[PDB]
Amino acid sequence: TPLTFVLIHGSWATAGFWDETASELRKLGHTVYTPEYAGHGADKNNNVTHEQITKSVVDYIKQKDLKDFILLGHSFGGSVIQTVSQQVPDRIKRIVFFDAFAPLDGQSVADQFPAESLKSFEQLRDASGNNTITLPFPLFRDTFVNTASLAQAQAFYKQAPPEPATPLFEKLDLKKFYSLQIPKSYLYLTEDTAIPQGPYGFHPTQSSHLGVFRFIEGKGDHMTTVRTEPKMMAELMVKAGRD
Amino acid sequence: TPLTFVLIHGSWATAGFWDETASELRKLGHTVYTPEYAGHGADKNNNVTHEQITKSVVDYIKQKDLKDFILLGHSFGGSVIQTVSQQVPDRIKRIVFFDAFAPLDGQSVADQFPAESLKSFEQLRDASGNNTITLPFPLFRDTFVNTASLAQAQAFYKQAPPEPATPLFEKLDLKKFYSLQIPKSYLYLTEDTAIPQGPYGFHPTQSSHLGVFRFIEGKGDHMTTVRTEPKMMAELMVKAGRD
Amino acid sequence: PLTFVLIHGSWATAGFWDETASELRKLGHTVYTPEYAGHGADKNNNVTHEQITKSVVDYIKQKDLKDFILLGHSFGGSVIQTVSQQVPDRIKRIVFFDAFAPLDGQSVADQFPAESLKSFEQLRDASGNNTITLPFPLFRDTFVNTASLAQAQAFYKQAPPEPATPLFEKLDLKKFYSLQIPKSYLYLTEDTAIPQGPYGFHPTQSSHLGVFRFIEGKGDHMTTVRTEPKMMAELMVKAGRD
Repeated sequence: TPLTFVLIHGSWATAGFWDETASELRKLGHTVYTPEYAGHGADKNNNVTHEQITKSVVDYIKQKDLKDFILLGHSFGGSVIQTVSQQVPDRIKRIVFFDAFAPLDGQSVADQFPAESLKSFEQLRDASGNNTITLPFPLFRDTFVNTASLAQAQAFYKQAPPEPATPLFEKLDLKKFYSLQIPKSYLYLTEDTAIPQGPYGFHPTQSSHLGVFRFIEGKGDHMTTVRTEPKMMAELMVKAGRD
Repeated sequence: TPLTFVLIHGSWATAGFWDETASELRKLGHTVYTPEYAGHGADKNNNVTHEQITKSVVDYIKQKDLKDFILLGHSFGGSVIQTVSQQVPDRIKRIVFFDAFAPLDGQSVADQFPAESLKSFEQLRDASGNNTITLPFPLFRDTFVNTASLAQAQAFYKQAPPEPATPLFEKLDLKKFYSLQIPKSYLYLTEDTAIPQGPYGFHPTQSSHLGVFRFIEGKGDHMTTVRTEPKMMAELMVKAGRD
Repeated sequence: PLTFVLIHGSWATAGFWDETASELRKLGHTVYTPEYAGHGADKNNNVTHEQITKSVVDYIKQKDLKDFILLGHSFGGSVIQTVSQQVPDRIKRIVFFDAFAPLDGQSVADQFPAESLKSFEQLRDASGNNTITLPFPLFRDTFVNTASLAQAQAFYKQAPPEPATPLFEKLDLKKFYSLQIPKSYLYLTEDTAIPQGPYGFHPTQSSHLGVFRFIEGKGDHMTTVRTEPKMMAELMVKAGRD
């Protein structure tokens, strides 16, 4: 039966992250929205806050008056789907975390990282002199697009803009999110190393934050597979999103 | 080489759990027994004990004089293959744990769960007023049959009867099992979340209780895959059961 | 086109790579599979880690190899560590394939669960000639768990007893841990030669590398390089390529 998806990209990404996978979901007959949000894409605001990002997504949903949809977030987008779901819970059928962070109440996204990764991100933020984090291409190539060829890694890095740092480090009040009875799914790709696998990995550590959820597993990494295997990704998003 | 399997279902299930997969094993030339056990199937006994279940399976094995067989258990059935193997060790070629619990000596099946799940099962047992646990459908749909469609999930839920609770909470004496020299295997499906993945999960946590064993991995979940992909499951059970 | 130097582990010879090396060459890559001290033809049950390391360095220098991918399996992960710190100018990338990566001042045996360490010390001592012969049941269910019995019996005959000293020697790896050469870890998800859990190849051994490229495949410790060499060659290119 037809589904409506609202897809929320994460850091070092734009709404164009979803171009190939959103096309394949539409070919299955689903309706797909891929909003851009504050401080990202064409909105230049290196001092953007988590609440400004959240407001930009809630305003997009309200302006289209969307109801009964699957809210899906990737990476830092997991924190966005949590804060958006607190504001429009009546509109959401299911919340899907796709290789996404799920901070606990009183935590930031940065709080999810191992000590060495936290240090690296603070250093990148401070090096910029403009409150942004530019991923080094060697780190990107070997931990974000590990399964890509070099030519693919270089093409995808062109679409990985510097990230405004404030929303990664803000502590979030997620008491409302953790009270919601909306069903949750976690869609995990087994080569995703954007956060190192082990005690801090996306799965089972981040996914376990959701409590009861529907686990769907696939093959891929953080940023290659939505471009290279969009049919398979569309099918996994349906398996995670469907009733 | 042809194999003889004795397949032991787990909780919220009957011998009918094995219908499709047993049929595919028989097409490969294997002999397959799927006994029912005390307080399950048509045998109504809300107060059944682990000893009564174990004796019903031992009596089935003795009455058919079964020997040189692969004793395979799913879920709670792992505890039953342990206690059965204590009484008929000379009859068993290999013991296969398929997404199954393997309590240590002095532990129950319920002891293997995270604290939150254990409390939830105690609450369901108490709410029944008749010593049974009925899985709620949202929990079942999202954590027992997470890879199924909703229509499949509903069909499988209709085949998941309430479970007599005593055997899940009894402490088991398993000293004999842990002294046995019989070869073991663990067959794991990587989307099985009937116990949450993480520190309490089926693999590597439950499987590690076996000590030295043969690990075999497949794709699937707790209760969909034996119905939807029975040929693939039969092949996995041969890979886990063969010499 | 890539150049690979493949380093086998314990209970193996350079012939471990025959099938996978052939498939890599059909993809257009150049592939070297050196033998090392105390393994293959070289009968030396008292060989040391330094002797093994020097035999591989000597091979690389004599052939004047450069700009190559240095890949090790199992105990061979310790060998690519010690080799790479001698010839870092020659190496493009270091690939650990279901391999040990001891930290500085550790041995390979230090990676093992306590009960495995005691067992290996006992097998070494029982030999009377400083070798370790794996018992066939342990081999059959934990090294070639995905093989048939007939395949396991054939592979066991190609698994010679291991000279024990290099497994137990502590390694000076300060230079290896200071290198900026990129690292990859190639992991097969049914590899149980060290049990999965806190002691497993991935994420425990792989975590020792710091930042690395993770590539995952399907297979076990010693079956898959024989039975699925085309797939293993593809994974080695995914792990080794720029």
